Amino acid sequence: ITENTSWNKEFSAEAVNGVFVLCKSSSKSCATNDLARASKEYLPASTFKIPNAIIGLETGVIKNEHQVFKWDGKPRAMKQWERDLTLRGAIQVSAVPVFQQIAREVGEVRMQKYLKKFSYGNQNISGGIDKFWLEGQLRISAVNQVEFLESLYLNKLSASKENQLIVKEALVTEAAPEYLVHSKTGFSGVGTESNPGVAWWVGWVEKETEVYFFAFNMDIDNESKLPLRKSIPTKIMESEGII
Amino acid sequence: ITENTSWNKEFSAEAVNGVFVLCKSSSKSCATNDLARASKEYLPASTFKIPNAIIGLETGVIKNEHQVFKWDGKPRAMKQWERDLTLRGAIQVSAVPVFQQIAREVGEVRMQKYLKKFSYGNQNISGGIDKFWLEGQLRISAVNQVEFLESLYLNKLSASKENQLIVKEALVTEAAPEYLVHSKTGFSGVGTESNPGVAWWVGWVEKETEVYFFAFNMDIDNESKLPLRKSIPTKIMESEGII
Repeated sequence: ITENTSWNKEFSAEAVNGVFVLCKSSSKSCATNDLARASKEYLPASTFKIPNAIIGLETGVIKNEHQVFKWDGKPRAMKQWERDLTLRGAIQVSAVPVFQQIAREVGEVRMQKYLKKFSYGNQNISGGIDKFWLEGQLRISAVNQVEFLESLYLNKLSASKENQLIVKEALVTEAAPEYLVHSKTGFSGVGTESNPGVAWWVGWVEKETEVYFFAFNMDIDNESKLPLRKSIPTKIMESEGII
Repeated sequence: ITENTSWNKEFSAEAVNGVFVLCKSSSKSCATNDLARASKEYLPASTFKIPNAIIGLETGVIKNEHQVFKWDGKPRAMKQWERDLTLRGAIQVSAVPVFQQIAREVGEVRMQKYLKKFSYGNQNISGGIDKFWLEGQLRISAVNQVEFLESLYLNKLSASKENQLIVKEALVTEAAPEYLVHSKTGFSGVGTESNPGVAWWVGWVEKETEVYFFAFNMDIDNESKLPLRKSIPTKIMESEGII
């Protein structure tokens, strides 16, 4: 892990307290703007759909890649959630209630076992089984996300290769012939001014025959600032030539 | 399969002879502009990279999804054939020597067997092992393309589910949160008015919780008419409400 001071240019303009971890090839070659914060642990929020999706497939709670999560016609917190969704759809609109139901059906004993297998953050799923990742005690760092996401890309999580591949295609956010982006956003809320929420963007990019892993988080107490979880990192990668 | 002749004005407008087959949910619900052309059988050209990549993974000739195809210092009268490529890159670009070499390494016995198992068109690999799909005897129909892709889609080809998932990820060419396209062009070359080449566009669209299988082909005797392989089909799909 090395510190790259100049990447604080991108955070200073908006007064962003955040961090970016960028890894070329593997998690042994990482650069960050902030070495302290790189291993500070935060609520993972909807970045947790990655492991939960894997675990749901692993456990058979999610039947297969083409399973349809039917809307029941009842009020959900976002309009975008009020429809049938595939596993990809539900991940890409971050349909929380789908994944809270998945977690209930997974159950606490199995959730705990997989997070241990994944070395997922502090592995503390206390705070209730359908919310420990949004409002409970579960905490993970940007570097731990890189390492987790690097195991997924390599298919090295303790889960089947088919289930890891299924999740990988659900994460695709940008396609071209010699560039592919896998990523996932997260956002825990705006907290208070003294105790802010966290916003995330994690993923990796395949450019030509190279692969870059990344994990961004930032303190957020204003929802208007949200799109900075993608714009900051995108700028940094663009300035590294990651197209 | 039904005929929808009002799609022909999209062919006539550019003065091409062509067919388009479009199926909603499965290959039991298919429509085409020309029933006779839809079953007619054409050199697959570079649509053959789908079967060939799968067979390459199944045979071990392609080691895994993270294999890089290295440039040797090929002469190559294309620039394209002098870069290193991932499997997605090689699928998505002109990479003639990669697929020729995969075919020779699979070989005729293994090739024949999997094309039999895939029910690929006329199943005729005469003409030379590293060119049967392009200048030899292999012919396939728009209808048969759609059936084969459907099988791929359902992981129902006689190949591991894992190798089918790796070929699917590498055919992704559009992605939005509830819209995902897997597609593959093909082109045999510009011919003459009375001995035309063939051009293809084949794939599937995932839109919300629906899938559409499609396949197009056209006689080509003008290099300018090539992009008609996506625009005609895109035009039909717009007019059917998919896009």
